[PDB]
Amino acid sequence: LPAPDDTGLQAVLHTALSQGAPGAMVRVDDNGTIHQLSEGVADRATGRAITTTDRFRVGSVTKSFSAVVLLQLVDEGKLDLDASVNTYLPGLLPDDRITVRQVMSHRSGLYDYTNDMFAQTVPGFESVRNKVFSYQDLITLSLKHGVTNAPGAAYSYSNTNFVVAGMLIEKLTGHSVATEYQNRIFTPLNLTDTFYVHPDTVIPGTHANGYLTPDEAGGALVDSTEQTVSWAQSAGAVISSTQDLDTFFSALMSGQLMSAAQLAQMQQWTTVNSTQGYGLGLRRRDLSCGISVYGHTGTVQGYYTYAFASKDGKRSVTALANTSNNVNVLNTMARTLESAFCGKP
Ligand SMILES: *C(=O)[C@@H](NC(=O)CCCC[C@H](NC(=O)CN)C(=O)O)[C@@H]1N[C@@H](C(=O)O)C(C)(C)S1
Repeated sequence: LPAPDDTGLQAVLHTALSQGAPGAMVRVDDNGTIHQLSEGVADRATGRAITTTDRFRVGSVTKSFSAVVLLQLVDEGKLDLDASVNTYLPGLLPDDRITVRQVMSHRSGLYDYTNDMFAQTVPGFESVRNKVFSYQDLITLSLKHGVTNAPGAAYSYSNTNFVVAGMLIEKLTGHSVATEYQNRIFTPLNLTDTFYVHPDTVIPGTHANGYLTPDEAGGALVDSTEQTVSWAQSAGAVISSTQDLDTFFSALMSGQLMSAAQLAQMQQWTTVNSTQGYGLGLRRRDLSCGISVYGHTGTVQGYYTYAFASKDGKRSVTALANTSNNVNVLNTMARTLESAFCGKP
């Protein structure tokens, strides 16, 4: 690979601050050589500076943790990817023909209930932040809508799919998703900054605060740090750090977290757009220099995450800006992948 470009990374963070992120940071593990940069503040009211050791909410990167657990269950013979969801969760879905593989690749047609919840950004956050949902509650919200496509027929990202994932994990194992994440992933990889505390609202230890951008341009930022994330759970509630997401996606891509056969299934790509694919709880992004990288993005209120690794896991990058509902920041932070993998032009 090209050398990572730290000057480029510094400019990405500086641009993200100019666009409204209180703080922005990035860590690269380049085959045992670390790159780490941060600019701005973890807490904009106290002025405490952001650092790459600050814990944060990873949002939908959680789906890759859920998918690893599920694929280990496939390895153990407890789950068949082409079986019906309803084989395992009787009566859950009205169409007993929707399969686990379709759910995990966002081809199931299940409507994304969060499109109800967050039509208005700050009101929607205020609605859900202190609510506790069951898994079934969220499925019922989705099923108020008809499916958006026939089973398998179309890619349509939906949080509901990884609510199903968490239900599958809990049913098949008899354990909570927190226990399964801990025993199958966090403990074996020594992810000392990684937690699943749902429905607790506290982020353990030193953390970046999250700042939700209101829909009104120029409006005052909302501290969105402390919330249950119960509207997402196994689709979105993990807490981690740049180092630990780097460790995780390197371990995934280098073949440490499941059989070779199941990693292959995880990397069967459904087209998302002309430069992106989706596997089983995993994204592929194609970079300008002809490199593809593998991992996941997250958007949860106040936090935008990118966490991606090269195909063999030897280079991994995690970037965080502590705002959300700010498309300019989201698009800027993607540039960390170009600077970290493609290097200086
Ligand atoms: C995962 O991160 C998941 N995120 C969400 O579903 C986002 C929830 C609302 C976020 C909120 N937006 C609004 O309130 C909009 N009015 C905000 O704080 O910005 C899905 N994962 C990502 C990812 O995979 O990139 C998606 C953007 C695709 S949605």
